[PDB]
Amino acid sequence: KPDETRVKQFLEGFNIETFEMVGTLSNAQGTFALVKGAGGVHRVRVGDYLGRNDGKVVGISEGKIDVIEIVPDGEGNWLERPRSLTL
Repeated sequence: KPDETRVKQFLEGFNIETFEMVGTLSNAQGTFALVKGAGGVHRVRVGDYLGRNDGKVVGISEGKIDVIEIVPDGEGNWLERPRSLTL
């Protein structure tokens, strides 16, 4: 199930397929995917969201960000769907 409590993030105002993985960044605050989209390059960590379908960032490897989106069944349940952004 989607989390209706949380506040959607900036990058959830945009279509996921418009985004590009342009690399990865690691520093004292952890590991971030570099996601080029919505007018600049964003530092995105696991658990952050991308796109309009509750796309949770679940994997960040050199050259691919794994996302799992959650969309309704129509049937009162929810289905998980992968999205990938590759470098």
